[PDB]
Amino acid sequence: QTPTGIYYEVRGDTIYMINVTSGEETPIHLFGVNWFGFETPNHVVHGLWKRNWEDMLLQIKSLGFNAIRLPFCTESVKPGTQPIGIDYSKNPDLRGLDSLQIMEKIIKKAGDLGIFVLLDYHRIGCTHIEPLWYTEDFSEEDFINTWIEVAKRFGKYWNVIGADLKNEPHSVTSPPAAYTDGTGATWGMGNPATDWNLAAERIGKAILKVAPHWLIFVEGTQFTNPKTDSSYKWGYNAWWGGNLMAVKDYPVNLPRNKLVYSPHVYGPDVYNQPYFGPAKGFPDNLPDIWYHHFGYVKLELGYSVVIGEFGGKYGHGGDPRDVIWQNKLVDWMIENKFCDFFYWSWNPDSGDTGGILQDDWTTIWEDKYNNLKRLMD
Ligand SMILES: OC[C@H]1O[C@@H](O[C@H]2[C@H](O)[C@@H](O)[C@H](O)O[C@@H]2CO)[C@H](O)[C@@H](O)[C@@H]1O
Repeated sequence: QTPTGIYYEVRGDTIYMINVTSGEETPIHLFGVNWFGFETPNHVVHGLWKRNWEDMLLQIKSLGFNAIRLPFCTESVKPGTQPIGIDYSKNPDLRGLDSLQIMEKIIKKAGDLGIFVLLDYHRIGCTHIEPLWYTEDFSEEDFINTWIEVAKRFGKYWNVIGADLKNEPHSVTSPPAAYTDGTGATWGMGNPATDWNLAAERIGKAILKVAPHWLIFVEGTQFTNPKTDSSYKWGYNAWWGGNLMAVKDYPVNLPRNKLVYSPHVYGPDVYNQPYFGPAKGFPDNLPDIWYHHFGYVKLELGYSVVIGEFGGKYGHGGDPRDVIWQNKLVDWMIENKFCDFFYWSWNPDSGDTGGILQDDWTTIWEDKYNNLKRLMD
């Protein structure tokens, strides 16, 4: 069932797109990039002070990408939020539009270009990623209502493939405190106050009620439960939204044909993880770590796994080990058929990662892009 005539579904570990009108059904791949800004105080994708928004989408497509993960915050999706940081001289058709109208315009145009869009509820506020899907201030029912409103609106755009429920569930304290102190996300504690896996079924079910044709992207947490995390030597060193070690024993209960697990994984430019030390076997020790944290969900369990974020400076003003790290990760994704992904980020203005575009928001980093395009064939 679909309001657009397009229906998305997971068969095995492959995402398929169905056109109910022509009857066409083909598998699709997501060669994506994250274009952020709608989750920041700007309330609009960044770079429009230097580029025309349409030109940005065209350039993204020209490089072989066919998908964009679009992060947003609660404020950006409500009527009337004023965006800041747009050169209207370059973006005349954006004059007088609120953030919601600009998002609509961008998504509609991305569709004309054949670019898929994944909506990502990145932050409740607009300044940072919260560890849980609710705060002292904002309840879970508010979170879900925000999603319901977003789904009823954007569900009408054919190229929107679904929802990445919550960006990077994580913890702010250490374990074992973290598993019960209630300040962070968990998985398999059988505790509804902090179990992201239990939360995902709830949020996801609400969204599917209004957008049945959508896919539901579920990220990992940081820590899961002490049994799971302790059963692996690097079980306490997974990235925020990067721990899917608990999926085996605690699958997320959403229809199999709608669920997509979406882990995040980073390099040394983001955090100097202990396993990045050469004396620890870096980078040849990585495949097994990636396998344990999330790879097995696809390779062993057969689920669709779409890396939601990964990136780094690739040696440009950053830790030189990051070049090796990205080269190794892409090697591994290609070998193991992790064909769907979203790179962080299209934007060059990411403090610890830089992006595909250089600081001038116009030219790209050739070596970084040449490594990544191996995934695009
Ligand atoms: O996940 C992105 C996030 O990582 C933060 O570092 C964490 C890391 O995720 C975790 O695996 C490690 O064990 O602890 C560190 C410190 O919290 C990093 O600080 C953020 O900048 C980054 O966005």
